[PDB]
Amino acid sequence: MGSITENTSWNKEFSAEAVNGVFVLCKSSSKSCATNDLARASKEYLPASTFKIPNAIIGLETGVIKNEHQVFKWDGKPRAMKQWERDLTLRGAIQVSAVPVFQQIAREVGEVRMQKYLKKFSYGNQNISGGIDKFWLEGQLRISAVNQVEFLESLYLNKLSASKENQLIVKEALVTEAAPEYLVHSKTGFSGVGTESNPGVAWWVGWVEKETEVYFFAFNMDIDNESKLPLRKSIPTKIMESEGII
Amino acid sequence: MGSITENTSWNKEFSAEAVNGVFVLCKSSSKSCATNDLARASKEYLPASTFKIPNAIIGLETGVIKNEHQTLRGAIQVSAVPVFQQIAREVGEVRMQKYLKKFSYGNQNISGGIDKFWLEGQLRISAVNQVEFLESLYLNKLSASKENQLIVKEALVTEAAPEYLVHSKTGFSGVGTESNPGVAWWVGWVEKETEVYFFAFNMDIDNESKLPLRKSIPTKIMESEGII
Ligand SMILES: *C(=O)[C@](NC(=O)[C@H](C(=O)O)c1ccc(O)cc1)(OC)[C@@H]1N=C(C(=O)O)C(=C)CO1
Ligand SMILES: *C(=O)[C@](NC(=O)[C@H](C(=O)O)c1ccc(O)cc1)(OC)[C@@H]1N=C(C(=O)O)C(=C)CO1
Repeated sequence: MGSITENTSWNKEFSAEAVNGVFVLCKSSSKSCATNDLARASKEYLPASTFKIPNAIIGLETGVIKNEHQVFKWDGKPRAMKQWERDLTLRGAIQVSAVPVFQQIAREVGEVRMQKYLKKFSYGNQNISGGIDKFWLEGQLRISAVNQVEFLESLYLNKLSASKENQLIVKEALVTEAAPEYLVHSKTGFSGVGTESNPGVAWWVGWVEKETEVYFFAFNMDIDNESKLPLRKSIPTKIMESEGII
Repeated sequence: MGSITENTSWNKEFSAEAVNGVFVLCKSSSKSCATNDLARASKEYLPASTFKIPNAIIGLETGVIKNEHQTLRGAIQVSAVPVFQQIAREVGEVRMQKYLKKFSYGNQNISGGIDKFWLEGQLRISAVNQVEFLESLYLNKLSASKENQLIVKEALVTEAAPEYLVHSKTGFSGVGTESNPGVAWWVGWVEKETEVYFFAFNMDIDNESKLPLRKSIPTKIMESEGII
């Protein structure tokens, strides 16, 4: 990505909560990014829900998802989470990480096309093995904070191998905070509580569009208890708040 | 839209603030609308700042505007009036006039200065015409590229929530004259779950202190309706 510099100051936010994780921030572009840990910044973790971003783009590119206004009909059958038991729009499905909607999209896309696009997007290790509808939920797919940032930058610039149209559609679906001075696009992820001495990973990736400047970020941390999720946003938020970004 | 129904009960929020104005709320699924006053819903007023929406679309379509990053959202949000007066100048009266006709925007009267006709000129548009215009935008049905309509749609985002996204733009023609108060606007649409709500609000105004009401009143109505 060119270069990545360490920023020891941000570490306090991690120690305070006794959290092991990383934060990567890049101003203007991925040419110059700062982080609190050079090693972890490029370490690859299961993307979990953050994979819904590329999954949505591929869905539109392949025609599997007709257009930005397609409704994902609930068939009445029981779903893992109550917030998924109802019809959903693309933005709706992304915001609540509606697994079954994205699993149906993945199956329709198929393994050959999914592989092809992850290669075009240089998405992490590009490993989709272990089942077309769950590789990003419990498979071998892995991606780093640095790679996430590069991927989001391409999206922001409409440089991914997809129509500008489809890229714009997904970007609007990722808006999570709007303010007169800045628009925030982001996506959270959580692999789970993990196994015996093998914690899961929690994510928060996205970018902030200001008046004349854009900031790209990616955050991930280890986690063994779901009651820790709040940290996934507070730490990065507290940091970006410190930089005057948000 | 498909139909409109008058509901005088909303006048509640209007009397409370002692304000003369109208609110138009349309449900996309049922294609039906509701308003506290049918007559004023069709009354056409100066679009003011709300004109930036069609303005921005025309600017991109005519190439006068680089791209969403040129940023456009900054141009529509972080004031800078001269910025859009620039775009209008470059667009020209011939093209500008052509797009408003394609858009079926108000009375399509752009006389009195190609760079201020929407601020003090003869251009007039009703609340109903605003929601119809915004619906065409939402459906990418305006005579412009989908890409440009999408760019403008995101630039107009003013509130994001897990369950909904609000797109909107305010308007203000000034305190006006004596028995001729100015007009304040708040138009936009809300994407709430799988439903879409288009809205248009305007009120007579002679004091900038009451300016906050253009958002305040419509917001209370959409809350009581469980929109936002
Ligand atoms: C996305 O990250 C999320 N969870 C998972 O993808 C994850 C998995 O299967 O890998 C999971 C699934 C079910 C569980 O009971 C626990 C973990 O949903 C697709 C979602 N994202 C969250 C987040 O904000 O990070 C959540 C708190 C809940 O899961
Ligand atoms: C419209 O947005 C604009 N500005 C205002 O109306 C602004 C406001 O209400 O927020 C305001 C209010 C009271 C004041 O005394 C001064 C300003 O007015 C038309 C203006 N118009 C633009 C345009 O392109 O039409 C702009 C780019 C900037 O804002």
